[PDB]
Amino acid sequence: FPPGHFKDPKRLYCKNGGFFLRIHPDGRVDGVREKSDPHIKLQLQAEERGVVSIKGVSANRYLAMKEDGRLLASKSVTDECFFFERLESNNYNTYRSRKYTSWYVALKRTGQYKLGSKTGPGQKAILFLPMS
Ligand SMILES: CO[C@@H]1O[C@@H](C(=O)O)[C@@H](O[C@H]2O[C@H](CO)[C@@H](O)[C@H](OS(=O)(=O)O)[C@H]2NS(=O)(=O)O)[C@H](O)[C@H]1OS(=O)(=O)O
Repeated sequence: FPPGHFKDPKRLYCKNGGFFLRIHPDGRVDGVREKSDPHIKLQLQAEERGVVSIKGVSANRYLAMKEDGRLLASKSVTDECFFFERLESNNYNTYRSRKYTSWYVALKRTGQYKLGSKTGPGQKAILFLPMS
């Protein structure tokens, strides 16, 4: 990924229903289709080669996957906030937990997050297009 991918804030558009990933100041995570929603502007940070954290800019919190597969957002970049970022077949990205290595960040067609343990590499739910 080129430097601009990290420098410019992104909205993460999920292929599964067209929901943008939304991170809230209370720690909640969900999805919304409205592009002007104030809590869908995210910052991708290169933590290591191929590894990112995902910060909700307004929320001032980082996306975390918990040990039971839930998505929340933390004030600090804990070990639950590191994700392998990978490019898939139609140029959407996936985000796989560095801690729970079989589980992906994902949104259901209902607009709520999909439990990590119910995700998989071939699901539409795990595909996100970073948009400006
Ligand atoms: C092609 O897109 C995937 O498959 C869709 C589908 O099978 O209709 C759709 O899946 C959602 O609806 C189906 C049918 O009701 C559910 O079986 C599925 O739940 S499940 O994955 O837990 O079994 C449900 N997936 S969800 O939206 O992620 O909750 C969906 O557009 C795509 O599903 S996928 O799992 O993201 O690939």
